Amino acid sequence: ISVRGLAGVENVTELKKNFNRHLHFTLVKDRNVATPRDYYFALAHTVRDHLVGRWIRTQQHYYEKDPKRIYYLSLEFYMGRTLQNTMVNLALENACDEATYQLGLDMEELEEIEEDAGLGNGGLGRLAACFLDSMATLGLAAYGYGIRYEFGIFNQKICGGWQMEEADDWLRYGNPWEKARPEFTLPVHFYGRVEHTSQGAKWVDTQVVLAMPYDTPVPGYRNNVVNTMRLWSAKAPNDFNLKDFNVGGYIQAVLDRNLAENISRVLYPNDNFFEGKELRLKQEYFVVAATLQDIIRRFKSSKFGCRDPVRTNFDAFPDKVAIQLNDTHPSLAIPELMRVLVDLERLDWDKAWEVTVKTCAYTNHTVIPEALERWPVHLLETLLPRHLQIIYEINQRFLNRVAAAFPGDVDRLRRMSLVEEGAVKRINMAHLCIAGSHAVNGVARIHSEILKKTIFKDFYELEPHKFQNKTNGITPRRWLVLCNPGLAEIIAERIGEEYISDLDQLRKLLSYVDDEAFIRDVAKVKQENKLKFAAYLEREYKVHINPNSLFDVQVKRIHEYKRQLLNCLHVITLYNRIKKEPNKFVVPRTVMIGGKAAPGYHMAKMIIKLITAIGDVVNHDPVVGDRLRVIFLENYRVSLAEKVIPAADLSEQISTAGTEASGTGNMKFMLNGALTIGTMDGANVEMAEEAGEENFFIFGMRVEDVDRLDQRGYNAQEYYDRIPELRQIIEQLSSGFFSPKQPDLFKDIVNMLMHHDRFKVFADYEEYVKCQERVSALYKNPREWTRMVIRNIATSGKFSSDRTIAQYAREIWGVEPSRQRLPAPDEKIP
Amino acid sequence: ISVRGLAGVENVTELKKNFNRHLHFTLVKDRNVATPRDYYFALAHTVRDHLVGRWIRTQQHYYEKDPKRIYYLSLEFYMGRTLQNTMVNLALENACDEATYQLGLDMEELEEIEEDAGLGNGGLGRLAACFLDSMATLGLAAYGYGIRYEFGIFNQKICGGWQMEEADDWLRYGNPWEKARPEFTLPVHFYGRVEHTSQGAKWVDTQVVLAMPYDTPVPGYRNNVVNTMRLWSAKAPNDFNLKDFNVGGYIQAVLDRNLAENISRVLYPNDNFFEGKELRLKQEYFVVAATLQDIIRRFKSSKFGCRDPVRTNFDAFPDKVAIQLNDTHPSLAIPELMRVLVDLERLDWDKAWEVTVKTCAYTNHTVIPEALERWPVHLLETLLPRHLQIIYEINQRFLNRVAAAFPGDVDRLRRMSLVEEGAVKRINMAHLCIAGSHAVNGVARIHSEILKKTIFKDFYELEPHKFQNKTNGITPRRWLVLCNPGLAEIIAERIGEEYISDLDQLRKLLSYVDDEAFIRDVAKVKQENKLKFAAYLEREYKVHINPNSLFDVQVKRIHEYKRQLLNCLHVITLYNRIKKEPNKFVVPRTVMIGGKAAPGYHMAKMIIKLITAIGDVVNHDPVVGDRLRVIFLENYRVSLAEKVIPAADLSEQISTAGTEASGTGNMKFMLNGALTIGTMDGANVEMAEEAGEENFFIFGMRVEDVDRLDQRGYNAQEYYDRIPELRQIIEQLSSGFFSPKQPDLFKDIVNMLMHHDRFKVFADYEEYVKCQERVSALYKNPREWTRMVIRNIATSGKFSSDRTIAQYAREIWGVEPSRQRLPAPDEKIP
Ligand SMILES: O=C1NC(=S)N[C@@]12O[C@H](CO)[C@@H](O)[C@H](O)[C@H]2O
Ligand SMILES: O=C1NC(=S)N[C@@]12O[C@H](CO)[C@@H](O)[C@H](O)[C@H]2O
Ligand SMILES: *Cc1c(COP(=O)(O)O)cnc(C)c1O
Ligand SMILES: *Cc1c(COP(=O)(O)O)cnc(C)c1O
Repeated sequence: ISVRGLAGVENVTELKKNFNRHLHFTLVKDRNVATPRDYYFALAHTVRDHLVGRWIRTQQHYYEKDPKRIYYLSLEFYMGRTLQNTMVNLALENACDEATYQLGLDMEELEEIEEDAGLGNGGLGRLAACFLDSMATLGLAAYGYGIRYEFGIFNQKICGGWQMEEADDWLRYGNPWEKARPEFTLPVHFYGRVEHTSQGAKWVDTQVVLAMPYDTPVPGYRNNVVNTMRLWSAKAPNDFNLKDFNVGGYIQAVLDRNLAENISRVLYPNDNFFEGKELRLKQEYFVVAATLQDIIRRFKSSKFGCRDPVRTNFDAFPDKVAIQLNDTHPSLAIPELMRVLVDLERLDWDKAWEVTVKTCAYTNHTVIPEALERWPVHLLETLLPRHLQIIYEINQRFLNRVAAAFPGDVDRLRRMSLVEEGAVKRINMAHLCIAGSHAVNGVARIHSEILKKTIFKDFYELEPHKFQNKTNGITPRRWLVLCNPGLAEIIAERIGEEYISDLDQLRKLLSYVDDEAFIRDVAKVKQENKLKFAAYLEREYKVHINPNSLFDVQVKRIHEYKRQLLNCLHVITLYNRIKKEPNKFVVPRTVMIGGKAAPGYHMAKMIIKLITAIGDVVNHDPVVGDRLRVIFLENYRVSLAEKVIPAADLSEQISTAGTEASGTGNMKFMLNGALTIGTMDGANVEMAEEAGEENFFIFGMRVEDVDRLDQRGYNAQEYYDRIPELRQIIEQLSSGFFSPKQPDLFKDIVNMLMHHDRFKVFADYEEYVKCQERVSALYKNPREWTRMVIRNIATSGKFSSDRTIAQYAREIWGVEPSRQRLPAPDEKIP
Repeated sequence: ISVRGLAGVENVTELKKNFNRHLHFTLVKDRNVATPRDYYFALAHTVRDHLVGRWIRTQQHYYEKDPKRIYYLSLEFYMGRTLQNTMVNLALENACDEATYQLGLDMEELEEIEEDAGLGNGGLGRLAACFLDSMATLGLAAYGYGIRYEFGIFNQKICGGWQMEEADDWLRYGNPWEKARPEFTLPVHFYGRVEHTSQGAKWVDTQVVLAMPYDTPVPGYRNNVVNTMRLWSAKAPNDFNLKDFNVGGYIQAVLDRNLAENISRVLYPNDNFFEGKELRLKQEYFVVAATLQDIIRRFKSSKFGCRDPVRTNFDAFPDKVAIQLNDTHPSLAIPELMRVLVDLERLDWDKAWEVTVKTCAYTNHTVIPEALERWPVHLLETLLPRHLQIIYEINQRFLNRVAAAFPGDVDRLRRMSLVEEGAVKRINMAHLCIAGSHAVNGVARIHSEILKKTIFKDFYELEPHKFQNKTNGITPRRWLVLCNPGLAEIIAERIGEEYISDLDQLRKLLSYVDDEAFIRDVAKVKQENKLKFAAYLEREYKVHINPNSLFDVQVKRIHEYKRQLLNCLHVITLYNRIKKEPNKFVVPRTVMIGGKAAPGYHMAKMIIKLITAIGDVVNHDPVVGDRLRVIFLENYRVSLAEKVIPAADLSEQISTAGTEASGTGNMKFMLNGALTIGTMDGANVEMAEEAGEENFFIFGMRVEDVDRLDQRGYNAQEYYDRIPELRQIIEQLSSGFFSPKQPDLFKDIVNMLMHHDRFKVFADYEEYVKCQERVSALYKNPREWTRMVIRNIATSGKFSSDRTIAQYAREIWGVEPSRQRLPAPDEKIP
């Protein structure tokens, strides 16, 4: 059937009875009233059973051996569905397929019932998810720590061409994967005030919110390692949230508990954008405060909570603990670690600071200013008074270091300060992270260089040793084997299966680049993938597409910097050229654009409307026929990504040079047989460098060009004046060609494009359509297109998150990855 | 070990492995980190397993045979713990005891970990719970329908002698007994307006709240019948509760979902008191609206949703459905049934009315005016506009009936109206229930007569056939076998086990009233019970009591009508007599008073403080010694009741004649070997009539006396003037004898007692202490005390809820109870 494992005789039988056990005893249903949803659950529980044994021994294992622990703190974990991934990592896929088949059910139909765990916004959240999979696969004692939002990223609905947001109640039917651990609930404090008494400061009169943990298993790939992802949920204490007496109402006091519990209610739907709301800051401290107590408790046990030097010496803390900050969201971990160490454990400042810097490491994910976290001082002052005091003290000592290093450089002092003066004082969380971490890294080579050369230049000059790079990656398990079994199979037929956990081995595919059979196969799976997607489209969304055309897709969050608008200009151009010469042949294309716009992002929502507006005209023009279709992919998410990416021919990574930190969707397309048209931005540079620029469709300005243009001054009118095709498009938008009933509907887009385009869309227009012509030319030559595809796939190995993780482990955490199978799952009950 | 069933070889082995299965796979724990709470859960899941098989076949059974269904609607179900009760009804108690013993665990210690399901206030809620147990034991196709509050009756804490309330988060660690059924979610409407168009009225522009059901199994006693209790939970829709667009905030819209979900958040803690809050009315309509759609859906299937006459003829509705209204809380079921039948199904009014009256039956639980539900018209008008219109129409036609029957009687017309004029117009829900039900019943003989003679006199004259009586009862399973196995054993040694489901057989115990062995045994178990309770007291609450003294206990909600104050007067009297003649012998007593006060009930909270105030003085007076102890039993609830009742010697049922509808605690004490000192009120009359007045300690005014006194006019001063002992007590309270630091602390109590005592405490004082002297005299004669006890126990059979239910079944619902074992639980998987 494929190498989804063995369909053993004993195990298919065992699976079936356990499926029936759960359908009866767990779901309390009988075959005569069971619905597909019940069947999905019976299966999920049956599969979950297989990893609890391993989960228990893995955790027990870490307790006995006591290795250095890695704590990955993030406010986002974009997991997606977990049934198939678990089967894949446990080699249960074929057995389960066989078993459900014999039970007369279609496993694929049941897999579609699982809701996505959309606890993330996009790239930052999905990276964390890929990282977790890689850390388990590499046998690291790693824990993912975050917030269990009851409402994840909103479900997107397109009404009248407009995006409609609706709550993502992913827990509505329950989550069979998580395990509530009420017994490990911890208290978190807010507000209060600081008392300075005799031997130390005291954080007093605080409001308490409880943090209840929920653990989700994270299985490594076929190594019997099952790590843990711990998500915190907010709960109101039953005392003060009722006991602070003297009138108000008993009923009201109980109803008001949903005020402390609102902290973990919903994920902020912002991508690459900072919103300074109090609820956000509470979420940030909540995850940090709870996570740190858990980390220290585990440390106090270790082998110190037995003997060792005997005396809670936190000198060994950094030798046993490593905490990675996924962006600045969990940045309060630095002043919170100091608070505990200094205020509670009573360590002297300097010893505490040495420990803190040695265990903390910070990763930066963006350079756009509006994405930078700068919290107003009055907020921190009210919500976290002691922390503000600690931050000021950290700043005081840091600036003293600067002054000593750069005597007289008074401007450098204000530039490097963690405290920004002006309208309202703010705290620059990024500066905080750099100061309190022993390592700072970018997520792609060019992005990391940009941090050193621009944004954190002064910091780099002070401590050059801190700055590093760790190019992002993606897990080959979910992003190949899971979503593209057909491609994984033909690759395995030639080079084996060892590449799933050693992607570098894909290079061996280079020697089949002239193989006639392979070329035919690679081309066949892509065709099968496009037919399946073309079907799914009419199935769930309804209104036909042509599977023979070129599948041109750009899927990612909607942003001005991602330039979906530039893609739009090209689409309208294609349309205008066809209308000019109807009977001329052009390569048919189906351009698919999908992505969510943050609810408050007006321009991004305007762009979604433009896209659907273009589709309304283009898709109903009889002269165009099936040569050009414009489709907006609704509710783009992880599960949807697993469907489109394997079916794409052309991957659009067209951000303005210097704005996309790395990108990861680009890597997903490369591994799945799509060719890339893009700018020299983020990881695109390393991808073209790995495949060879001849096998990549690069165009537009490089970072240097963008700067040259900024010195000069960007004037969009120039481009409008010298390019008739561009002018024609702008006048079409301006006059209502795409919005008849509302002729001025797109005035904001045109106005912006002509007067305030921060991402110089027009500057890359000419080179973009010229480059698009080259891809069309190559598509007309199936054999050569596929051969270039093989060059990309065979050369994507470097982009596996196993490589990224191995580098974090060795260069930042100080731990050695291992591909050693943990001693089977075998029963055991001590 | 006792007759808690057989400890079979095969089953103890089977139990142990399943216990281990759950500890591992369900709790994901290993013996080395499992805590007593984990063990309790492993056991609960193992026990729960045994009844899912029976649950499925019982429900399937009702589907095939299609009998008339009984729907018990109540806003309260006071269930308590469910582990032991389930073991008892499944004959699993000894096997489980043995198995956990071999696993090295103490089953009793684990049972204490289970949280009480306190979804009720007291008697009304516990009756529903007893009823459910009896309906299953009698093989009736009955369903309990209510609300799944996430916070039940508050946990009571005594601080400085004052009651402190704290949220009852009973779901904090999860509920292993319930089964969420998200697939059966239903929509409920609120607000909106009424449109009158061509062919009928339309309820329009309503706000929708979803009702999600949770099913809890209700096992019958050893008959393999497992009925269902369906509790509704409020959920916000994900559309409009986000989709009603045009600014407000996406985050805020999501956070505001906890506004529609607040409907099922907390139980109103009022006992015998009406609070007209909008949240309460929403709860009432919520349970009714959801329950009715479920009932009709089930009906539409039956054997009509196949063939029969073919044409949804609701003429057979009352032949297949019976809905019992537990008080007026679910009274909107009447106008809601009409709404659906008339507005949706399009039945003519009269056919709809005939159907409604024939399926609805109403039970009244109180006669005090402040407990009567009278909803302001402006509330119904805003929240349920169509229902108000239906109520007015029902009223119009009803009053026409009255006028025709009593021509010219204009005052009778306004007295009987469902609409009360005055300050604000209100709707008298009780009048509504009587008009739309084919049966109205009281809960004890005297209470039922009072309804006919007083409160509903006019209604009784109009339709005498509607009024009936159904004296309350208690389940012998939980209230004997479960809480008092020792007594159940010795009874079974002589007369067998058939009495557990046929309590009348207890009469056979009369012939052992002179048996020397039995007298010694009955006295021995009571002594063992008192020693266990005396221990529990120091264990969990700490500060010693004497197990040789007479256990004088009054446990029930705190109310002026229950007269805990009268009990207090007696206690202070005993104390004053001892201080007068220290060296005189008196029978030692431990008087225990426990009960919760509604949070807003100031006087009731003042009484709790008085009780603890008396204990402060009495318990620390060296002259008193161990002859008198005053103890306030904290957080009185079902699980606590199961501990005190079996250990009591004297049961206090001293309400003012005519105020306690029935009472059920009185019945619990009688069955467990306590003697009763009380008034001729509620079921006390039938109890003394069953045991013989010679074996009962009756005192005080009868109903007639109370009325005579009211004609005359009640003047407390008279009693104060003629009784020195009473005067002395009042002057002790007034002067601060019981409240040194705050001498005027009890001015409200004294003021009330002297000028506004609605329950004439002083009028029964003399006869009360005189009667108390008689019980003390009899206690001095162990042999005769125990013989009188045997007379009570042997004669309590009539008070089993199996008797009550059998009467409701035959005289109201029209169904025949059956003690036929359902065809085993045996596997089966069709
Ligand atoms: O997706 C992202 N959202 C933010 S904010 N930063 C992001 O992080 C990802 C993971 O490092 C990068 O791949 C994206 O380029 C970057 O925009
Ligand atoms: O306990 C009760 N609370 C209210 S209100 N009415 C009650 O109902 C019980 C069940 O019928 C009766 O036993 C009580 O006498 C009555 O007060
Ligand atoms: C991989 C992924 C992303 C990141 O895509 P980019 O193109 O780097 O912005 C966002 N959303 C989902 C659903 C993804 O799978
Ligand atoms: C039986 C019971 C009641 C009712 O007691 P009465 O004395 O009739 O008021 C109230 N609360 C609990 C906990 C009960 O078990």
